[PDB]
Amino acid sequence: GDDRRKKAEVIITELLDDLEIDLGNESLRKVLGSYLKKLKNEGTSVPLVLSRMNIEISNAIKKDGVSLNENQSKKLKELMSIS
Repeated sequence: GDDRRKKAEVIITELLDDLEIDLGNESLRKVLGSYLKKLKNEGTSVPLVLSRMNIEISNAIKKDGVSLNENQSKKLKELMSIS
């Protein structure tokens, strides 16, 4: 019953599709995009990859000061909540 990887990838895909390509959130889309490939290609565990990502989304979210709407931050929190 473990589909944390599939679940994590789904949330990122959804998030990226929603974020919109713009100068404002390029750094965030970058991290998101980067971890989506790490999830599919790296032999690492979901908790290890996401713990490292959790950190990354931090200094990127406040970089350009990405202003995420309620729905997006909840999608993000729901991502970290996986592990």
